[PDB]
Amino acid sequence: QKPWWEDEWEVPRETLKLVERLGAGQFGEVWMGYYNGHTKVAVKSLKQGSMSPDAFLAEANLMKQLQHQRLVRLYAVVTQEPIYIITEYMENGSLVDFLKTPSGIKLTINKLLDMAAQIAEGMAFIEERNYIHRDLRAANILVSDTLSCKIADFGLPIKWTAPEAINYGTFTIKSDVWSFGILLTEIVTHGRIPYPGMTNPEVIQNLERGYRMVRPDNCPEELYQLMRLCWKERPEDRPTFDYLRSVLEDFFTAT
Ligand SMILES: Cc1ccc(C(=O)Nc2cccc(C(F)(F)F)c2)cc1C(=O)Nc1cnc(Nc2ccc(N3CCN(C)CC3)cc2)nc1
Repeated sequence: QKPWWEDEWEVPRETLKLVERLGAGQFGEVWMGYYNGHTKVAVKSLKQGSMSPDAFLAEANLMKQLQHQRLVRLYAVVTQEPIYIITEYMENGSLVDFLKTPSGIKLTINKLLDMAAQIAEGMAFIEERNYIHRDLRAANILVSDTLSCKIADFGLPIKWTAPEAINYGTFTIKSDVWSFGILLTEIVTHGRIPYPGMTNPEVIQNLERGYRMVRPDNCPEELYQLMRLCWKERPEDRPTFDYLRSVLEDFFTAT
């Protein structure tokens, strides 16, 4: 029988030690730290007054119903200001930064296809739970020390957003699929920004004409055609993540 002013997932702040700022800003910060000394953790702290504690904590509640090996795992929370949200710590950071390290740069197309499927796997779970990511991109993907991936969302722009979402604010798992198509270009180009040298309005005009992003450099034609499916006009025509994972796995087992 815990006290009413504490969450079921509460832990005393004293069990945590914040060691390194991973990122800061708007509604608070993110720190790499330790739980009870031996366990590495990630900690999101709320900037007092930046937003409502309940609003902040709603994210964790959402993560409580979304536990899976391919998604960042919620560890606990501290519900007395400053409010914290604690999750597992992924050693290699964000996929976008990792792909540019001496290691990442050297990853083969086989390894990249692997990771792509992995992400597709996490999205399939998200899909089965009737959830909607809304911001699926390499910046929201975490890499572990064993080079495995996990979907995340750091609460942070056209280039990844599908037309109906941009134009009607209608986000669904289908718009996530479109965003995945784009994420796929980030993977194969080792982190390069999609639509090289194009502004947002340019991208917008191109998409309206029916043009899609130019084949990224060194991109397997088979991979490009899969991306094409993610970018179909009608949301209902884009594939499911299980299908995507299914194909990627085949490309991966053929390399
Ligand atoms: C505290 C927190 C709290 C929540 C989350 C998170 O997803 N939330 C989420 C919310 C809704 C839905 C979902 C989803 F997508 F799962 F469905 C996720 C993430 C964190 C959260 O922030 N977790 C986190 C941060 N960094 C790392 N590792 C990590 C990250 C970056 C870097 N680097 C490399 C070195 N550079 C010097 C700087 C950055 C090094 C390690 N590992 C884990």
